[PDB]
Amino acid sequence: LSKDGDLIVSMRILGKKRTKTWHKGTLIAIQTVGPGKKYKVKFDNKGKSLLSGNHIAYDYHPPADKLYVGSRVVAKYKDGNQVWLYAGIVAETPNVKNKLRFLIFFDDGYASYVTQSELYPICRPLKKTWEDIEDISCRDFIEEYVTAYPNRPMVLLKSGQLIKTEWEGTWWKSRVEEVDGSLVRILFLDDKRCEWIYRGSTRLEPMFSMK
Amino acid sequence: LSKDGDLIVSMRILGKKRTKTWHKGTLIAIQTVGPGKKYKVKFDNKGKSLLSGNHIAYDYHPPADKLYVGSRVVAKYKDGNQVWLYAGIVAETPNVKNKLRFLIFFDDGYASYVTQSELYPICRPLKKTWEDIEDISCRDFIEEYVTAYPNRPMVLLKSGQLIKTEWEGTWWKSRVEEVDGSLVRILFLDDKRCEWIYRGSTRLEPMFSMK
Ligand SMILES: CN1C[C@H](Nc2nc3cc[nH]c3c(=O)n2C)C[C@H](c2ccccc2)C1
Ligand SMILES: CN1C[C@H](Nc2nc3cc[nH]c3c(=O)n2C)C[C@H](c2ccccc2)C1
Repeated sequence: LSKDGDLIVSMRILGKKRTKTWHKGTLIAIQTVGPGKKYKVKFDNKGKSLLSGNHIAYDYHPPADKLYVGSRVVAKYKDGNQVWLYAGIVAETPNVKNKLRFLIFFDDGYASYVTQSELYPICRPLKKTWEDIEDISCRDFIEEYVTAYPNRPMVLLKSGQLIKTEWEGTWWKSRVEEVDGSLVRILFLDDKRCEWIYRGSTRLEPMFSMK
Repeated sequence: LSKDGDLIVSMRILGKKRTKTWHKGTLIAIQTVGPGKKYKVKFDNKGKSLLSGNHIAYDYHPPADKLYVGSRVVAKYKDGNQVWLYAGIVAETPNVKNKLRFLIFFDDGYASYVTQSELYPICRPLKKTWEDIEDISCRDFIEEYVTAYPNRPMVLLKSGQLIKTEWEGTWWKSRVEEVDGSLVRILFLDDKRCEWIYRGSTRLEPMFSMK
């Protein structure tokens, strides 16, 4: 083979490394594997991988109209000075409440608002898009979320409010610093760490109790 | 069965999640699979996994006089405020030149110096400790390094030195800001990012060019 749909050897493409971050390279071969095909990527950053269609993504930003709740995407994550690419699911499309942004639920349970220009469409997602989410607890939340979807139980929080927030099986004293749409920035008082958290997460005590 | 050496059911343990970070939990079972045992971990946070012995670690910091170049460990990784647990290989043990710290080569190719109180020992490492490193470029680097060991080819670098440093397939104009033992802090100029890098890495042009 040399083409499969719009996947064509020598094209630029994004590929998921075994580390779970995604990296730019070139599609150097396509390979038939039984019923379907696999896609061989040579990474700009030196390695090579033979990948299924749901572990590559196009090197362009999608049009924010083909994005729906449940869409499989790769999104930029800004860990301070570095920027990484990581997979997730579109949880919210742009609107007035979220200030015309996309809410992304990443495959490791993190959540963040991003713009169309920080997103890449996965080439061949699965029919049920959450089924290649490796972490089972995250996969299950996504499946419940997308299935209930328009239903989205959240907790009302106000800046300064004192609550307990879960982290690593412990409940910690914390304070609400800020609310941005469906997220809340939480300050943990013991170690002064901050963390953005979906307002429907049971890690927030008022959400834990409501349930 | 409920015992295997000092792996005993109801003990506290660290287990490796499918996201590649490690989390505290409880050993709730031991299961025979093929020729060996797997270990069922219920995580403090949420979730359960049936893990092989090299994907669990003890809850305590190891006796410094038990750690060697090649030891398979879990180390604390500090993103400023956040702390994660991530698997790696001891590349150096404490000495005068490294300010009595352990140098850790993590499984995703990062390197940092840590103290004994930031380490946890993997319960059942492979005979060749690198053989469960998933990223093949990192694996091959660590095999060569551990196999070559007291041989430690590095480049010498001075504060202020201008060099090219690789990042994602591109060589960027950069500067040596700091030397700390076997690591150097590089300032990428085009976009101002700082990054710690092992002085034996071929991402440093002088090393890439060493012959
Ligand atoms: C998306 N994902 C975000 C992770 N960061 C994060 N995950 C959770 C989950 C709950 N809370 C937090 C939280 O606060 N943070 C900061 C870091 C991760 C990463 C993987 C590999 C290389 C660099 C980065 C990428
Ligand atoms: C050890 N590993 C380090 C990664 N960070 C990193 N890796 C490389 C590789 C070359 N250069 C850098 C570099 O500069 N950084 C900052 C982040 C990663 C992580 C995974 C999941 C959740 C939070 C964190 C842990």
